[PDB]
Amino acid sequence: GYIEKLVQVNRVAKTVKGGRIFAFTALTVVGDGKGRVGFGRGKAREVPAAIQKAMEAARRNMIQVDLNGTTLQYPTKSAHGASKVYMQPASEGTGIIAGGAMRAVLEVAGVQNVLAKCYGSTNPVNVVYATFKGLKNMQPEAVAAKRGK
RNA sequence: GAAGAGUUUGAUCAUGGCUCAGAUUGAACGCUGGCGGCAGGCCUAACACAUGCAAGUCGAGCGGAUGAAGGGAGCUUGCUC
Repeated sequence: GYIEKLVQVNRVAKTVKGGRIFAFTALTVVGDGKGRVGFGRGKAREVPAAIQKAMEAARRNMIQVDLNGTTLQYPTKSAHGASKVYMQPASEGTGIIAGGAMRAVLEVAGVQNVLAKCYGSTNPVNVVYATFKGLKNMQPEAVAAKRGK
């Protein structure tokens, strides 16, 4: 995917006996416009490399999110750590109505009327985790029930 | 039919409060003002109140007060019976 969206930069420090050396981590996501989302950040010294040291793993771990076509599969109940995420599908005409790190991951999946939320912790380090566990178990038909409905 | 930021730390994560975007009113206040239409205008002292006005109506319900006119009598057109 080439439809990358930057999530957050955050100015990391750590201390040597000489003094404080600073480093930048920056998480970005990568999607294909049809639903293969990826994750990752990089540890470097500088801004323009830590977003492509994010691409170092963002093209990795890409998994085809099982869409329906422009609309999400279900009302969602999901969590990682101390972040919890609610989602439900919308109908036709509303655009991006998620927030912060939720508009990055749910816009590269091909769905546009998203209506996603954040509960518990709001840390974007652990926020993007609960969003993909919200999208990892999507199935309209892939249940093993011996019935189409 | 539901958007979050900033802020504890050398940095992190979590629990957790603060401050912020918004929309609002019977509005004030600081500013500066061209007009129309519909509106709304003691939120406080149910505090004291000058002044005028806010419910008088009826004579075809009844007694009783006053005499429009007009037609005449005298004096002679002033006056009254």
